[PDB]
Amino acid sequence: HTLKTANSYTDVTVSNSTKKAIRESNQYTDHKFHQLDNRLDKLDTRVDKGL
Amino acid sequence: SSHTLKTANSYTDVTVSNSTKKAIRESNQYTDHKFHQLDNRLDKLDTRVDKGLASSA
Amino acid sequence: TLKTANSYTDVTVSNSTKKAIRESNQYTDHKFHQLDNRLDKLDTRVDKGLA
Repeated sequence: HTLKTANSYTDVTVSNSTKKAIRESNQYTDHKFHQLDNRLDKLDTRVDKGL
Repeated sequence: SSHTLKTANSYTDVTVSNSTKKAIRESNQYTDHKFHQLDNRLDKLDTRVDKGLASSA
Repeated sequence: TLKTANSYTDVTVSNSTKKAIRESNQYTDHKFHQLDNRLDKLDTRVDKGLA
């Protein structure tokens, strides 16, 4: 009985799923990081003049 | 089984989809949490700079 | 034995969930850190430019 074919479909689907998750989380992460990059750039410029 | 690879395969698709969404929800929760600690630190540095500034005479 | 295929699915999906979370969370930490090291560098500046 083709548990093998069921199990092997699972493996393929899971591993693409994992991929997807990681990339989607990291793009959210990159977005959040850029938020904060743009604040830090605007503060760093402040300090350089307030100097 | 033969063709109830279809029922197994279709259970695989349903479960994988719910899994992908959960992993993403949890990850992004953890991101927001860490972003927030950084936000809080920038807020208080921003306030410092606004005072360490206004002071002149 | 949909049951045996289905229960291999459950075991594999649940392992891939946590894997995707582990990797996301490490990318997040990595970014955090970059940002922390920028903050500490700016903090120190302000504490001296507080001359």
